[PDB]
Amino acid sequence: MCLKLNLLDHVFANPFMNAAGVLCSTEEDLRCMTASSSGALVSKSCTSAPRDGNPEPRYMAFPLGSINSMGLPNLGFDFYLKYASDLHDYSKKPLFLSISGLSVEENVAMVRRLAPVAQEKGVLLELNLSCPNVPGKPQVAYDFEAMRTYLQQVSLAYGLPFGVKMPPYFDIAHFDTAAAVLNEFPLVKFVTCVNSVGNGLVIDAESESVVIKPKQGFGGLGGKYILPTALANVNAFYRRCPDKLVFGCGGVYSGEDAFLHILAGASMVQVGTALQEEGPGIFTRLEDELLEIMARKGYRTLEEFRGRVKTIE
Amino acid sequence: MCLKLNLLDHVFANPFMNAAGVLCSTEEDLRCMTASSSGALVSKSCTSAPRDGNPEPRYMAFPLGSINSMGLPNLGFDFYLKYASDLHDYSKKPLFLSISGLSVEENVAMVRRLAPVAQEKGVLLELNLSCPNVPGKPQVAYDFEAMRTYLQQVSLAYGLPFGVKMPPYFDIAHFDTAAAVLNEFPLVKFVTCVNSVGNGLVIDAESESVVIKPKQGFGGLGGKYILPTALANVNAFYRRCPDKLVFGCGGVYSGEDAFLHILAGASMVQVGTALQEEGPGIFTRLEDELLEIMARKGYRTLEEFRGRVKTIE
Ligand SMILES: Cc1cc2nc3c(=O)[nH]c(=O)nc-3n(C[C@H](O)[C@H](O)[C@H](O)COP(=O)(O)O)c2cc1C
Ligand SMILES: Cc1cc2nc3c(=O)[nH]c(=O)nc-3n(C[C@H](O)[C@H](O)[C@H](O)COP(=O)(O)O)c2cc1C
Ligand SMILES: O=C(O)c1[nH]c(=O)[nH]c(=O)c1CCc1ccc(F)c(F)c1
Ligand SMILES: O=C(O)c1[nH]c(=O)[nH]c(=O)c1CCc1ccc(F)c(F)c1
Repeated sequence: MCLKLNLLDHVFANPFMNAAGVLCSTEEDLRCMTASSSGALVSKSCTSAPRDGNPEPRYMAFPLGSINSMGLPNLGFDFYLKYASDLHDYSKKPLFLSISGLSVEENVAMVRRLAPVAQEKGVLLELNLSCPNVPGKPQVAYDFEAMRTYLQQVSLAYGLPFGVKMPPYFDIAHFDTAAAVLNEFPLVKFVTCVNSVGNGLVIDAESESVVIKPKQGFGGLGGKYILPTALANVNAFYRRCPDKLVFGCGGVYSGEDAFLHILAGASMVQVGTALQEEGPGIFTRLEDELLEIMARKGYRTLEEFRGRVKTIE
Repeated sequence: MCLKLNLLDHVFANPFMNAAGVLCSTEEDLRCMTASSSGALVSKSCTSAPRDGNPEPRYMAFPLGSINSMGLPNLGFDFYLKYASDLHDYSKKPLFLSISGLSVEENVAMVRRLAPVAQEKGVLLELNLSCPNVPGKPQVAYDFEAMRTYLQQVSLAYGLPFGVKMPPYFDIAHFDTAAAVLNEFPLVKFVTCVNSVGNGLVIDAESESVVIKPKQGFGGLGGKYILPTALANVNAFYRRCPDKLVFGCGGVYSGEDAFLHILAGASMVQVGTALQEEGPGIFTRLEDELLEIMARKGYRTLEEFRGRVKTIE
């Protein structure tokens, strides 16, 4: 009947939103997401200062998904904060703001500024743990001590409920260690699984060439390639973090794919590649498709099946 | 025009072989592989003792690839060593023997006994590092200290050229660290990239159930899902290990997929999922298709294009 839900002290029309980085960089983008049928929107991950990002071409898409090395292009934190404090129409849907500083200190400085606006307006923070490569050290969410420092510092500085955008993991021990880090932080109220599958390489057979210019063609994978990885991550953290929400991201092209995310444990479902390729019309199609699968199955609510994926024996 | 290779002091009719675990567990399997048009074969990764593996269903395939948690079912090392010593017809094609002991000591025990057979008959060792060690620790090749220890102990015990089967990596830092570990070992003459993309989760929408029984449905991914990941790892190790060969594995269904692996740096090209699904006739098709692409492009030999992927600007 209707897909409306309540999370994090906000009401949402439906569980769909963009994935950070897609259709969310400019004021134009944000207004378009706000005008869409999505249940929420999230802004492009920002730095304290504006960034141009990497040389083009830096994104390409294919029948099975996408590759990107954007380089964190963004208008800077002051723009996104202004959008949250003065321009967003909260009557339309909730807003999440994604932050991706290049150091702990930069994150801290952004979150301290965000906190009053969060209190006054209700904007929600998604903290992105992924970053450009620094030779000699791993990405922050793949360095569990660094992750723990980031979260300790942001938690102290911010003081309010927030979420974290996670890269995928591929090892059960890693799921156990990551979730145990996150569970140390009561203010981490949602976990978004997943960011792009890192450092894939698409090659064009005719030209014998990589398809993006930065990083010798290496870039993060999204889309169909990554749905089983995304589901695995959603479910692993759903199981491990019973006091948190999990937001699913990765490989959603249809209401059926959303249904699978929700079965695995997702509360919100984010759409990246498929949104980039189809445009914001996609949200009406996803809603219709999800309601049709629910009706066929007899489900009246998302809660009836969230996390209820069945195991064998 | 030809697909011939000469490497590791062996001659190969073409670069294609099975991926370890597919069509290689029983004498019947190995005889089938030998009868096929493949350029080589590898035996099922073995332990000291026979294993039944995990409960079924433990492998499933779909249009975009496969998922498995087999549990290392195998006939034991003594069977594979007998096949290599007594049964295999080396006039037909070269044989690789894959080992996947559950501790460094089990590996050392096997390679000590393999050595004289390697020396006399020419069987080639593939050591599987994308394998469990202590539960609650990451797989061996995700634990760089453990990986170093396995390589030091097996190199001392074996004393002959061998290769290693690697899981995929997703972070530049890990490519750099892993390749640096491998480059400490002069006896590691080939590197096979990649094993399955770990701990994915396939869910069936109609039944609302995972599709394999072990590990609550979590298992390693193969097939179309993983081709960009496999190409990235092939190229990353090809660039970082200039004194070693790289063998490609992951997402090969066509001659074009194989051509992309070879442009990335692959010497041998291994076929898992697609061989599991299509059967050994696949090798004639892959040879025909790769030759057709070479004819269109005017390439007469594999070396004309191996490693020659172009980057932008
Ligand atoms: C062009 C592009 C830019 C992105 N930028 C960001 C970003 O700024 N912050 C972030 O958290 N994830 C970013 N991502 C990752 C996506 O949010 C999402 O995690 C990933 O694309 C997987 O979802 P999908 O399979 O729906 O594409 C970006 C993805 C794309 C394709
Ligand atoms: C049923 C099955 C069993 C496998 N068993 C092994 C194994 O014993 N040893 C190993 O190194 N890799 C094993 N693998 C991984 C494959 O060798 C290969 O690395 C992976 O399937 C990716 O290649 P693909 O995309 O062609 O399937 C197995 C894969 C499958 C599908
Ligand atoms: O802006 C990006 O390149 C980007 N793309 C993603 O798919 N996810 C992200 O989180 C980001 C921003 C952070 C980031 C910036 C540069 C990278 F090389 C990287 F892998 C991640
Ligand atoms: O026999 C297996 O499950 C297997 N499957 C693969 O796709 N690759 C492998 O190397 C193996 C053997 C090692 C292994 C054994 C148990 C696991 F849970 C696991 F992920 C890997």
